[PDB]
Amino acid sequence: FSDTHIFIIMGASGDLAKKKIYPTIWWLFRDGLLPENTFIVGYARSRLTVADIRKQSEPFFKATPEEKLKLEDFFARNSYVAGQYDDAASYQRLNSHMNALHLGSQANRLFYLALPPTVYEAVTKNIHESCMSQIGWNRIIVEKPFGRDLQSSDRLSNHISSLFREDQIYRIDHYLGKEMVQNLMVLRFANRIFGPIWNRDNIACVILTFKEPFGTEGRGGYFDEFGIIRDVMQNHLLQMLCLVAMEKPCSTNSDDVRDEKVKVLKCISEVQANNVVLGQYVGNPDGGEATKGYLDDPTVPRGSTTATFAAVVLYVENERWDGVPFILRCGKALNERKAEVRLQFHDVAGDIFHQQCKRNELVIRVQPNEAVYTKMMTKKPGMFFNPEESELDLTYGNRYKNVKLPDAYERLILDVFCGSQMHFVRSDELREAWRIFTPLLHQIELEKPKPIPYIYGSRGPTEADELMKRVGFQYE
Amino acid sequence: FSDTHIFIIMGASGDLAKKKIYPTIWWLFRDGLLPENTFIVGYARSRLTVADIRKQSEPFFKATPEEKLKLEDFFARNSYVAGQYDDAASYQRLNSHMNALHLGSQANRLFYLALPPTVYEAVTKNIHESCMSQIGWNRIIVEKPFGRDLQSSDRLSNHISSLFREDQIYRIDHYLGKEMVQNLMVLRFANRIFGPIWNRDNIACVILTFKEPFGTEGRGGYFDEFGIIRDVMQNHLLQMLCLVAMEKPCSTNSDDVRDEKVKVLKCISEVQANNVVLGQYVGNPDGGEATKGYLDDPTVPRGSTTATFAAVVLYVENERWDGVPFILRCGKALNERKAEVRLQFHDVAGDIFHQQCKRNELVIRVQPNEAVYTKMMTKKPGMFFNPEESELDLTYGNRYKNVKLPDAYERLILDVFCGSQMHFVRSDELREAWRIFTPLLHQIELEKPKPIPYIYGSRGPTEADELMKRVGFQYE
Amino acid sequence: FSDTHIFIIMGASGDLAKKKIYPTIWWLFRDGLLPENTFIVGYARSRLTVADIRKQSEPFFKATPEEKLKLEDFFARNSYVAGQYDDAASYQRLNSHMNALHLGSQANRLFYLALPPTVYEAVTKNIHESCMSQIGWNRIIVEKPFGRDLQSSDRLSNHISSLFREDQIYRIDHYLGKEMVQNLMVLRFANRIFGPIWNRDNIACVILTFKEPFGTEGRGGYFDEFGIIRDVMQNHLLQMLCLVAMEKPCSTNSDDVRDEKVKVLKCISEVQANNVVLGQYVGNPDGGEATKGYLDDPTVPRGSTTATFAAVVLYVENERWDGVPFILRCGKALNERKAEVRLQFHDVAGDIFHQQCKRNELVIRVQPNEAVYTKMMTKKPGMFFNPEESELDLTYGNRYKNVKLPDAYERLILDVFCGSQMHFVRSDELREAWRIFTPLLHQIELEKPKPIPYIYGSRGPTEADELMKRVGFQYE
Amino acid sequence: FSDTHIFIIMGASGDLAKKKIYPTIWWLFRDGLLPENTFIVGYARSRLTVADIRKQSEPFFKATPEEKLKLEDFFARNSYVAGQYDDAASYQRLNSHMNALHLGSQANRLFYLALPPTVYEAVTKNIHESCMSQIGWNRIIVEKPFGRDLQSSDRLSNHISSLFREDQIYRIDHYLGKEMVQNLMVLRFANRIFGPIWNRDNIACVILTFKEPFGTEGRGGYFDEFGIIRDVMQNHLLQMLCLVAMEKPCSTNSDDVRDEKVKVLKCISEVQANNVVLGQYVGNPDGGEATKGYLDDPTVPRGSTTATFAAVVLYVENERWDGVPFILRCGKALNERKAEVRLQFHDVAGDIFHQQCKRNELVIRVQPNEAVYTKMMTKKPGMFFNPEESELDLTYGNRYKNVKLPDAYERLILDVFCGSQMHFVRSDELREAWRIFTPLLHQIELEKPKPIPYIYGSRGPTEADELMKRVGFQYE
Ligand SMILES: O=P(O)(O)OC[C@H]1O[C@@H](O)[C@H](O)[C@@H](O)[C@@H]1O
Ligand SMILES: O=P(O)(O)OC[C@H]1O[C@@H](O)[C@H](O)[C@@H](O)[C@@H]1O
Ligand SMILES: O=P(O)(O)OC[C@H]1O[C@@H](O)[C@H](O)[C@@H](O)[C@@H]1O
Ligand SMILES: O=P(O)(O)OC[C@H]1O[C@@H](O)[C@H](O)[C@@H](O)[C@@H]1O
Repeated sequence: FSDTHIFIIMGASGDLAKKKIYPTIWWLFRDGLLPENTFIVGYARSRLTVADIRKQSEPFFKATPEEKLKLEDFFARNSYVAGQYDDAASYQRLNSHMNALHLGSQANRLFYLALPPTVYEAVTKNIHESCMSQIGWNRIIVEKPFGRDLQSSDRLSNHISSLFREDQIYRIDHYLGKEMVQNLMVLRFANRIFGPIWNRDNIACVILTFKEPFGTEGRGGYFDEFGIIRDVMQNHLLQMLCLVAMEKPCSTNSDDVRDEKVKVLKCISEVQANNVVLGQYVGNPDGGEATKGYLDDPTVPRGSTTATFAAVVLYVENERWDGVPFILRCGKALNERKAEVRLQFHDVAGDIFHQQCKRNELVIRVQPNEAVYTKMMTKKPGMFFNPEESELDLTYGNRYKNVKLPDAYERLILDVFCGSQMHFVRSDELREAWRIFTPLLHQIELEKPKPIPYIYGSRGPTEADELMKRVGFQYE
Repeated sequence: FSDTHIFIIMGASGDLAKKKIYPTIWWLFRDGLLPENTFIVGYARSRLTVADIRKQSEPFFKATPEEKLKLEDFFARNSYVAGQYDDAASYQRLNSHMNALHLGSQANRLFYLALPPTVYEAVTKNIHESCMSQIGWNRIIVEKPFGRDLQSSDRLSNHISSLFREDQIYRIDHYLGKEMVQNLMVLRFANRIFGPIWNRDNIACVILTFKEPFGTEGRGGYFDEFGIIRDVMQNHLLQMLCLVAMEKPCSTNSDDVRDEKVKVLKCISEVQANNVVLGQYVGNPDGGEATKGYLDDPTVPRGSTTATFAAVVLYVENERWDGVPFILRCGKALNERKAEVRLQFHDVAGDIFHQQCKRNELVIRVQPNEAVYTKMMTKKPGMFFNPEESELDLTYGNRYKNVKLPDAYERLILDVFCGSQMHFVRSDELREAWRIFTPLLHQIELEKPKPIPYIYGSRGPTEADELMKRVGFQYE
Repeated sequence: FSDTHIFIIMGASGDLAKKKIYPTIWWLFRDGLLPENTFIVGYARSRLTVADIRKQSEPFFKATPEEKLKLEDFFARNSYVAGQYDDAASYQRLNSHMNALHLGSQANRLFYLALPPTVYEAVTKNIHESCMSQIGWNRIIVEKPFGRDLQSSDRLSNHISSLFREDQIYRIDHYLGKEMVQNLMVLRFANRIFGPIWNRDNIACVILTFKEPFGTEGRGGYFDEFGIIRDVMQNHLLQMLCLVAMEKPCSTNSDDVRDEKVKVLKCISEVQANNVVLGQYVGNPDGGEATKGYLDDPTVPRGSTTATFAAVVLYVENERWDGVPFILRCGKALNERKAEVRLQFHDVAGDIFHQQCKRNELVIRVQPNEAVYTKMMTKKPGMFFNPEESELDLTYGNRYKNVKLPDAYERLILDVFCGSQMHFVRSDELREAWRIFTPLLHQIELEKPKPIPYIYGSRGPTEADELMKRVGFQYE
Repeated sequence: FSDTHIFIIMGASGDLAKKKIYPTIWWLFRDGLLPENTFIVGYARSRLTVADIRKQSEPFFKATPEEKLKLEDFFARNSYVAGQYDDAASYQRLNSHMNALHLGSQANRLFYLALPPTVYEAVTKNIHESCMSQIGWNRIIVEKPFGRDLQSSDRLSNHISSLFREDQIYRIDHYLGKEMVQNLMVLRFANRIFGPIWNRDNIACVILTFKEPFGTEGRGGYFDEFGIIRDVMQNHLLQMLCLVAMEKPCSTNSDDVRDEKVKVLKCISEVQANNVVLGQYVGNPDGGEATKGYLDDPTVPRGSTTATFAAVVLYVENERWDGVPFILRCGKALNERKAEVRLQFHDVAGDIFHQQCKRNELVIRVQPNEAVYTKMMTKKPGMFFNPEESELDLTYGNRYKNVKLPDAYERLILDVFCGSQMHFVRSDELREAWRIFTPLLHQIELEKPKPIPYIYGSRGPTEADELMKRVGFQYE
């Protein structure tokens, strides 16, 4: 941490760069979390200056008047380099610009690819070919999409593998940076009270939920090509499945943890359409932005088939999980914002309360209002002896009010400086993900089934509820 | 419940009768919980009138101005009968007074013995000999002490057994009427989340705690004869042990439940002095009432040996519990009021967090501020990955604010009308209790060891803490 | 054991007395297992002599020439007393005959009732009224049938309860005296390897089997009144259910054990006809004694409905067993002699051998050729990797060859001298047994359904197999 | 399997080649287990002919007169090639000799390295450089030793990794080819009866035993350089530890299985000398070959320190195993031949048999007389109620008599043709093995402690027994 570090924002000119990456690296700098000797270098097609990037990005910093001195130090340690994405000369200028930086030939190089997936191969080759420290380490941060299926992801993933070792590749699933998501492991493996119950003997099912109350909101053109499954299920929701299901690792080292995650996936068969319900939101007449359907987006092809809601049931066919359905439910334009892990436990054996009991559930609400609670039965207070539902809760907000939770990107980026791959997608992890959904996704493309309509603002298709019931979920 | 009931307060003239029993039966009447056709009959040595009892007791009723009509109906359904406790004629007048009551020869008779233990034999014989309904049922409510040891309790208990069947005898441990105490069963057998963990594989120990911040406060003369163990441990604390430890019964019928309780006790060997630490409170110089010791009570014999604090460790030598110490800790003049069940779970197997973990605990606070919470580990919020202690809680007060909790005596008495023995001490239950402590208690009487002093307002003798540590409790 | 004991064979003149009881008490005497000072007194209607009883019974003794001295000592310690069963004078002579015996007024009195059930009340009253030692203890041995249903059994059982305390009543189920039957407890509670698996998580079902290859063989007249259920299922098979299912007791004391047995039963609902298949054997044309059906017995009413085969499924609705069917299968004139406990375990979770696995079973063969074995899977020996069925066995015969196993009656009678009720039916035990089958038995009497025919020498009705399959047994 | 295969015995001239490899490949050929179109090619320094190799090896074949036709076909499909081990020309002749073989350029090439470890690098390079099929697959079989410690093994292992992919490298631990050793997985994962008990809650320890009744018997010169640990413990015994301890894999694919094995090892800390007892055999005066010690070998350096017996205790620090000692006991010149896995289960909770119980054990005897049995408690047969030790056994010999068990090398070699790496040591597997023992082995070399003497024919040092006792083994 006494070494010089260079943080290279590739695609500096872009919106992600201006709205998220620059301010994220400001907040780590601001808070004194980065190495002392850190430089930021933007690179993009445009011919820009640090001055111009500051105008673009400084609105987004949430900067105060007492950070004026820090803000200027920060911009002092910024520079820019105009260049093209497959132009070997451009990378030459970039590499010697970096070398000209205080101890640049020594410095650890960190490349954030804030760019569309179409330039990834170009960029990763050029970086490898001409921008790599000879002394320092070189890490590369990459966002999704990682291919569109197993075949496309493999093409990309072999390219990069040919160029970089796994310990230089940091693929991002930003859910891996959320407070409650990271906390899953601690909940499970720090506590004895959650050990003996975490298996097929006690859990009737697991429900992994992703919901947003807004639709595609203008930009449904980008979405139409991807779909809800690819956008949210194959990545975020399955990451959570993995943390929920993984065996306990020997250590917290990055690859012991990821070995367990990938082991979970290897245990899961390809999804059969039989277990999938799809949905597409239509407008709501009885309601501004909610009045339009998915299709009333001008950016979305007429008569499109793309699903904005998917409910899918998976199985982890191993000793601990066999037969226990994992229900993955996701969609946009729904009744709420929520991201949630919910385990529904089995009924109690030998009931002595004449069926009045309700299944216990452990609930880890990821957002909003981060909390982890158990729904359980207690004797109805007062002059009664009938049990009733209640819950023991750890609601972050009451318990920890003062504390401010860092943003996923703040956490993750810091891990790249610190070298922790634990919270980043590995290549095997990545391909197991693709082989689980790939047959279904080709099917869909091939058979192009009409999603089930769902009115904007509802909980999604009734048929999704019907499915969950069929594999042994219980609504109460 | 359409039958006439007579509630006979034996010892009506006494303080318990005036401070607790009369007002308790008022509150059940007030709230419309008793049978419509209920009569209250006081019986005591004094020559009194309903008028006099009303003057004595009505202060204690918490009566309002809108209950004026109910208060008069209540006193209308009262009467008194002056009589002596071993005088056959007195019981004759009482029995025909009862007969003269609307359907008195039919009426179900309920006898509350609000009397010292010295008259129990006299009274129960006379009642049986001359006061028993021929048509209705006859139940008898009895409070402690039930003997002073196995031998004395057996003498009393054979007397009453000769006279009444078990289903006519309602022995009271008022702890059995507390909200959280009753709730133990529902916590355990309604929930799956507390099933798999409730055994020797997961629990390192159980701590059953009884504490009061006041001393004997003048009346240490009555206490000196009994001692903390007999006063609190042999009854209340062991009742809780039983509810904590009992196997799940087939049904909630009174005798299935009590079969399980008595089964637990049969599994417990006699306490050896080796596992007992005793204590006697001395005054605190640095503090009104706290300035005096136990011995500075004028009502307490000079140089007494009686213990006001006892810590004892027991074992339930069966499949589920073998080796798991149950720590019973009790005493007066301590740092707080608390009654509490605390299970301390074992460490987690295969720790991956470098010893930073702390043992989980499940805590059912009986009083004050009734609650049930789990102490567990959560990932330290914010930019950390180190677990820290936290808890999920169900605090009655936040969750159920509006609800008012009935008093133990309100609950129990109602059960006597309804005929539920589930919450009353059975004779076998009673004698198993005595055989567990009887050898120790005779020892004490015989060897009269000097209790360990403890300053008023402290947590009790350090040596108690030393003991708990020795059998595998962990302070953190 | 230095006291005088008198063993009173009531019904000495009868066949059971001559074929079993006399020789049984000879073998205990022969082997030096009885108290030194033991007398045998026969009592029956006939006017007999010790000489006559010796002629009747000595054939059955299996006596050798070196036991000549023991045989004469034995008959020396015999006497007889002619008397009637409800004649107060007869019991007077019997009681003073006993008194005239060396220390007879002191001697412990043991009454074996080798008599039909119709005289039980008469006999037990007279014994109590006039034959009871004032100094020694008095025990009474009683065989089935104990009533024909709950109501009749209660009448008998209240009679005897009025007269004798439970610790004087020794009701017999001779299955309780079989080597493998007694061994159940040791198998279960001595071994750790059979603890964790003994519950609803691992056992798919339990099959308790009773079979005989012979029919009623002439005496089907006595049987017609009783039926297979009453004859074998309500007693023997359910005793085995109890030993299989009971929780572990605290100690091996007689009443801790029996408390657990009766606890199991209390947990079982009344059998519904829905779970019962009945059978009656018809003759086999293709085969001496096997050529006749049940009905071709001259002693059996024409067109009788009595079942010689019953398959019934029961549930023990508690924490450990809930949902696990206990299949009780019994019948006469079947393919073999066998008495057997067979637990069929569930499939393994997360199968890695492509369905080639078979459910494990633990098997305790009670008779013939006493053994306890596990059927399990082993890698097919040789150049293979496919698992196949095999078994680990403890076959008594190979392992213990020299040892001769005492007869049930030898064991039990000795327990009556030693005072061990552990292996005898208690009154609560008895009535729980009756309430489980009583509704079904009245039904049958009322609706008189035609049993399903089954050819002599077969395994019984196909429909029985169909039932077992329906509640989750698997034939492989 | 319709392809041509070439089996290249490198070091054909050697004793292993003549005594084991040639006859092994004969027996697979003889039994029709190899591909139809198989050629055998010997290569060694000597200038030999097929004729000469046949003279050398045919004694060892166990050939009959009816295999005369098969024996000639076999030798017809043999050839030889004289060559040196680092001579590029020699490999050129070998590669074109192979090409000249019916479809040789197509044929799958199988290289058995029947050679000392000193030529491994030379040979594997030359093979890679010039002998590799362009069409067929090329596999290489390699025996131990694989380095002498982590550093030496890494040098070798990086060499070969540079040249060949893991799926071309077949490292041998011949224990992996033994019937009972392979059967471990089936025992564990095919059966439910061994699932719930296979963890730290039920197992007090595991004892992995290797013993031989003969010493080094002349060739103690080769041994002196290696030692018992390196010779037997680091490989065979730890392989068995792995099969005993591994989590259940998702599938039986080679790398799922090996992932679990290597996962076990990663969970094991480096052995501390504190847990090691070492031994060296001295002669026995009271006994031919047993009269000499290790040191009385002329081939062994005077005053050597090498251990012929090692007892070591290891821990697998994970959820399933934490705290359960794995006792590895091995040595030569001992009281017997035995290779054995023995699990000793914990005592039963809540003993009701007054300490008469003994710990249960599951025993898988690998050799001699292959068997798997459980030692357990049964009620002492006859007129007793005291439990005693007994066992349920599956003894191969009684149960499977006719069947002949193939030799480890027969099994393994066949797997190389079939392409199953499941039973071969992987590189990670290999290095985890080395890091566990490497610190201890350097210590020993450095501190050269004097092993504890042990008389030839005994069970080894008393101190080994003392150790086992200290970590919670119980001798009974
Ligand atoms: O819940 P978050 O943090 O806002 O992230 C959800 C978003 O994550 C992105 O990965 C998806 O592409 C978006 O479709 C989705 O809306
Ligand atoms: O906690 P509670 O409800 O006030 O009861 C505690 C009291 O209960 C009584 O049984 C004891 O005799 C008292 O000594 C004790 O103080
Ligand atoms: O199997 P055992 O020991 O011979 O006993 C079976 C007999 O036991 C008796 O109880 C039954 O009345 C008979 O019907 C039955 O045949
Ligand atoms: O038990 P097995 O099959 O004969 O193998 C034991 C031999 O295996 C070899 O690996 C060891 O080098 C020898 O020292 C050992 O004797």
